[PDB]
Amino acid sequence: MQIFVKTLDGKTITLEV
Repeated sequence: MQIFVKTLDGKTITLEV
């Protein structure tokens, strides 16, 4: 399973299990 998350500060990283 693949699920993406983004922040208003300036960061990009994938959430995987």
